[PDB]
Amino acid sequence: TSISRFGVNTENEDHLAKELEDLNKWGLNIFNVAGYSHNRPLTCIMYAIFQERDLLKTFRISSDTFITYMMTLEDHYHSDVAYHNSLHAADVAQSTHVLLSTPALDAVFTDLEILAAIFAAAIHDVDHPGVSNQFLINTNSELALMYNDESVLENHHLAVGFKLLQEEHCDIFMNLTKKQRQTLRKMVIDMVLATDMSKHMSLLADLKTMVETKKVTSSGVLLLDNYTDRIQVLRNMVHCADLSNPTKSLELYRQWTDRIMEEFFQQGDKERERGMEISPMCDKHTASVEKSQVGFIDYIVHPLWETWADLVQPDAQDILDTLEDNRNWYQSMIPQS
Ligand SMILES: COc1ccc(C2=NN(C3CCCCCC3)C(=O)[C@@H]3CC=CC[C@H]23)cc1OCCCCOc1ccc(-c2nnn[nH]2)cc1
Ligand SMILES: [Mg+2]
Ligand SMILES: [Zn+2]
Repeated sequence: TSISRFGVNTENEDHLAKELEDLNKWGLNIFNVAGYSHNRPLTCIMYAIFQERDLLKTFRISSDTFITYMMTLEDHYHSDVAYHNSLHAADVAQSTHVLLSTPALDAVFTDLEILAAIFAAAIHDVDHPGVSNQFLINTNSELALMYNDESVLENHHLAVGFKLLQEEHCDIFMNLTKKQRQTLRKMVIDMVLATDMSKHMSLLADLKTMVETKKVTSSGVLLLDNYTDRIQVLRNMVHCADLSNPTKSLELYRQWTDRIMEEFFQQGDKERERGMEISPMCDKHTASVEKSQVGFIDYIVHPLWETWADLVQPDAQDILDTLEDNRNWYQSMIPQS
């Protein structure tokens, strides 16, 4: 049916399989995957990642249950949102899947930790409406009321994602022990909340101390003795994945840039209509896309990736090199005097 081969029904089994040959690579093209999955990249990639990692066997999750949860999860991403839709979530899950296999980390995490990070990635933007926390707070929106102006979206994402486990044949965690569930749940909450950019400076600071204190085994594998160190590395890992667009090949990055700006400008138009001040970045009449990308990189993406790369030295060199090449491409495109 192919639904068993890929988790989704598509006449393009062959093309889809070709794209998935790069499941374990940074250079996977999730846009193509969306094309050949009848626009269900999340269900598809998660299915592929779960097969590659043996996680349905390990946690005793029937494909029925898995595919039903993922399709529901995917339907709760909004297709009319330009950036924060299932494709982005798919990208992040797949990117996290790759980061987990970094040779300096590959031995380090339990399957339950691997499960949690990848599930977190999948859920981390579900039911995103295409506007920032701040817009939500300033418009006295229902979600901001529900969450007291604090990580309003990131809280909602977790809620929706855990809530969907209760639908008919959707409980993918049924056959974990109660203790496994509790641990997984804590780890997921921590990772998804860490995706709020208001924590970025705080994760980075912590990541930096992991680097200043890094111990390695005789084989070269990072040594992370306790839960706190482990969850610190994973929460940063999921954050890196979330901020990975500029480390991908230029072709992929430019599309991510188009989409994020499309989403910002949609927000800016809603701000204009309501007579509010237009948030920075969100005014189509005045943004420099190119300079913005370079700032993004100079102040947020590169520092974070430079520190990740120190942690896993040299296992992220190629990612760092690509980011630098992409930075200089965006630089060269800035209009001059
Ligand atoms: C493909 O391009 C993106 C991808 C993602 C984003 C995001 N952005 N952000 C925020 C948005 C507020 C303003 C900038 C901070 C990042 C989210 O919260 C989003 C939700 C979660 C994770 C990242 C997402 C933004 C992307 O580019 C848009 C351009 C970003 C510009 O950023 C700058 C950063 C600092 C400087 C600066 N200059 N001097 N000192 N500091 C100048 C510019
Ligand atoms: Mg988010
Ligand atoms: Zn995200």
